[PDB]
Amino acid sequence: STRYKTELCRPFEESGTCKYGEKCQFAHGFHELRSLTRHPKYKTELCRTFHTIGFCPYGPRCHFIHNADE
RNA sequence: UUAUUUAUU
Ligand SMILES: [Zn+2]
Ligand SMILES: [Zn+2]
Repeated sequence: STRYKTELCRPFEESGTCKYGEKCQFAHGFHELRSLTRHPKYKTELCRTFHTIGFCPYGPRCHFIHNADE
């Protein structure tokens, strides 16, 4: 998968252990975080779901603008 | 509208 180790392994960051071990598809260290190939218009238009429901099921992985302030 | 994204041995 192109998403391999593109996101932190949350169970490893929370408890320091992971049942997937060296085969875990998520990052156990920031040294393993790779670069995501994203659409050239990534976050250039307002996310309809976040600007309508106040939330978005894609979370920080959404390809559209949620809040313009960090 | 670019209308999208892996919780996985
Ligand atoms: Zn893990
Ligand atoms: Zn969104």
